[PDB]
Amino acid sequence: TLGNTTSSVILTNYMDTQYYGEIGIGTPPQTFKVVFDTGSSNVWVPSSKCSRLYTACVYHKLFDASDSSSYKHNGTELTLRYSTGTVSGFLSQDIITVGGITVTQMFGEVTEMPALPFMLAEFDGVVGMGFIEQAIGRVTPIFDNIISQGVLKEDVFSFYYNRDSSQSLGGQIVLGGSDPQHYEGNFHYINLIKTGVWQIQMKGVSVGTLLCEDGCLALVDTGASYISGSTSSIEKLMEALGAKKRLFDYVVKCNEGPTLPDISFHLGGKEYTLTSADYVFQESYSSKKLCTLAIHAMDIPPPTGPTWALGATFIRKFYTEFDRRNNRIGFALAR
Ligand SMILES: CCN(C(=O)c1cnc(C)nc1NCc1ccco1)[C@H]1CCCNC1
Repeated sequence: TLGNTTSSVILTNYMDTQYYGEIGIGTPPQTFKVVFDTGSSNVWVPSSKCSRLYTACVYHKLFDASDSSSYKHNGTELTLRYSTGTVSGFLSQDIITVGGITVTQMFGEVTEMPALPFMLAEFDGVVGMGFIEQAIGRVTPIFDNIISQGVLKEDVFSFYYNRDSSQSLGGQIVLGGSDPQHYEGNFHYINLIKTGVWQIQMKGVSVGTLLCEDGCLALVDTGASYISGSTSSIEKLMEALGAKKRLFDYVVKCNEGPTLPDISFHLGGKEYTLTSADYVFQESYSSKKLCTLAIHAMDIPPPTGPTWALGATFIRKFYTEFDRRNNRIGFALAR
């Protein structure tokens, strides 16, 4: 059942690595900064019941069910195991406002929130934009609840991530459509390869085709900062670029950054090409300095992986439509 409404959420861009917007939970609304994440399916925010021995709970906005007159208890425990870290807590229900749309939503109140990585997060929590099939606890995701109301024009949502981390718009999510202000040319669509995941077939990864030669998978993950591949995939990619492996990233001498070759991802009969300016944090041009690349190793376990993940590095260049009605992802050139 489709309506006549389009809505948007304005996003903040923290340092090209974290894109997040505001949601309101409870009555009166308690405001949270949240990543809208196509790589997961659950909503969660940190809880007032989080021990303050978790220093991440000292430095973030905490949802207090005891301040909301529309809260409904559930209390079922949940653990969310991401590739970057784990959160745990319990289920609650309350009214959530996102882009002036109001829904009754089941979400996680997080009581265990490790310092790494969450002391490095500008955002407080996550809004899972994935499918109910990957929701821990089988909890109906927020976009499915919004769709139930019959207000949105289309069963789609779209992401714009800007390149500029103060006057500028950091990014934008359109619920119920896409914004022509932020893309140009036509959309090119790739249909989903697997039930309940924003994942597509990829036909090759080229440097200057030396990877994914007989096919592989790409998770399109709005909640991830970087492009990732498996450890073995990224090892071969990075040897070809001449980059040095550190603990949590790969780097190149800053003077070498501009000389680095294009990296192309073959998706649905189009080649999607990033130049070095799209994947190098070009912080200086000195030979004495090291500059980090926005491509990291991430071994994602079954059944989602092994897989590449196309995060904000990719989405900055390519405006992305997530089409629930037709089970496809559309890309167009961002502006
Ligand atoms: C939100 C948890 N995620 C992060 O990768 C992540 C971890 N830690 C920090 C500090 N930031 C993260 N995301 C920054 C960001 C926001 C939007 C674009 O990138 C992932 C978990 C797996 C599903 N996909 C999302």
